[PDB]
Amino acid sequence: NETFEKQLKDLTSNVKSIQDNLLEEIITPDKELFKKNVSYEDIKPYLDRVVNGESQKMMPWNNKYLDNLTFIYDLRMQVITKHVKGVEMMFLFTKQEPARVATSSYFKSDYFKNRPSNWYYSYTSPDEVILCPNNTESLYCHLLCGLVQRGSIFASVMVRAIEVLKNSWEELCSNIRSGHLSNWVTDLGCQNSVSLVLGGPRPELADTIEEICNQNSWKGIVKRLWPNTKYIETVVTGSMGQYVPMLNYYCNDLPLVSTTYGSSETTFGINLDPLCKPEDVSYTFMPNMSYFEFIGCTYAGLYRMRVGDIVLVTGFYNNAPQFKFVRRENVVLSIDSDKTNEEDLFKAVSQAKLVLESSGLDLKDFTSYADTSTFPGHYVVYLEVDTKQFELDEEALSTCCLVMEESLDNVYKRCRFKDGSIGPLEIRVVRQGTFDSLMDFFISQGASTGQYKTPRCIKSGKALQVLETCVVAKFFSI
Ligand SMILES: Nc1ncnc2c1ncn2[C@@H]1O[C@H](COP(=O)(O)CP(=O)(O)OP(=O)(O)O)[C@@H](O)[C@H]1O
Ligand SMILES: [Mn+2]
Repeated sequence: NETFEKQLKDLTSNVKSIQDNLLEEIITPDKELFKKNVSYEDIKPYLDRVVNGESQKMMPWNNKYLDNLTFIYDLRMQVITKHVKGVEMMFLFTKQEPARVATSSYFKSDYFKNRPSNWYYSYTSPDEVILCPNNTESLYCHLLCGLVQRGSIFASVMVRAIEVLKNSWEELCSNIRSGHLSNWVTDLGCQNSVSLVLGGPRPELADTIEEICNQNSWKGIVKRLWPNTKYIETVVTGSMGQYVPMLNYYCNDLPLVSTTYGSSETTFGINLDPLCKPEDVSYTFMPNMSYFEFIGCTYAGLYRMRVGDIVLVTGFYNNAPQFKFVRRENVVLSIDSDKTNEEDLFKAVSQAKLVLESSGLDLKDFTSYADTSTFPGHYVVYLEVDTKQFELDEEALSTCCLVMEESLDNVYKRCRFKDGSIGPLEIRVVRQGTFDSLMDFFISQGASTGQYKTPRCIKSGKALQVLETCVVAKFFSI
């Protein structure tokens, strides 16, 4: 609207002045002297000092979601309201926690309950289902309410949300008839609210659902159940890019839209161009939460903190700069004097999936592990493949083994070829739904549901045998 456009204009130019005002509002409870004056691994001795007892520098936690997330949600609501019409069922999760937790700090906060409710903040899933500590029951509640409906934080969850429906349909069909939530749903909120949603039986929808679901092709399925949905909202940037092409098969190729970029430290900014395809999607940063200041180059509670993620400038309106996410620092694979990171992995798997694509297969998911047990220590990748023992092509993936190697840095290839520090790259083929079972492992181990993204390197190593157990075959380079 006029007000939204006006505000968006007021955010320009935010480069220095407004960011310095926010910096002053921060500091008080000039900027040159601060710059001449002013990581969590570094802050760990300093940050853990305030946790010294339970059952104090600053006041935890008024930061972030209070003054940040609601603003973002509303503004992006108005953005998609501007770029899309007719919009005037999302998957989010909370688990049992006095500590900062995921986006669940928002769901546990009164900014969520006192949230303005119009459309964007209105959902088909009962709010009791959202906060439900049982995410397995609450997911089924989301999918049942959806089955009756007439995106998420991360993309990695979305496919799983598609996965469950693949293994379960008719149970929902019996549930809508019974008017009761499934007997194995133990949550009071889920049970009650969902039973209320079901209410009277609806065989009319049940039969046509049964007719629609049985189709032999999974191509573009999710778009059929709710055609009126214009767009998907999930992060397709970063590692989550891995999940892009799979959706387009499962969907009608409706737009995949990444609205926001933020970390545990704070929320950074939002994407101002919904017209951006997943690869060019760019996050422009907000001045109010801004620190580290600002300006085609490579680059409250926290002052001059180092974020720990890598971004590049995708361009600008010249009023404010735009940024696309590339890689994250923390994840790295190494043997001797060789650092291989997220974007090198993505490079290699991009080189690899083009080989699989020619053989009549594809790649559902991947992750990595380095084996230091035996010399030479070699790079190991775990692949889960889909056809759109049984059907094994020795050549395709043994080609995929090599095609990843020369895609990586010559550093690796120095320790690989000539000097023998590392041996031939190994690919492990895992059976169906292995990565599904693997994410089930993490959640139960104290990992957020539901904040979930698939790690591309495994240090655990308690999760390692889970992939090992499911390996169908192994293939090597050279
Ligand atoms: N849209 C996006 N694209 C790419 N990366 C993102 C992103 N949004 C958030 N992130 C990254 O993901 C992190 C948010 O949660 P986490 O991934 O669990 C932090 P982490 O340090 O990678 O976890 P770890 O230290 O346990 O491995 C932020 O550090 C941020 O760098
Ligand atoms: Mn990360």
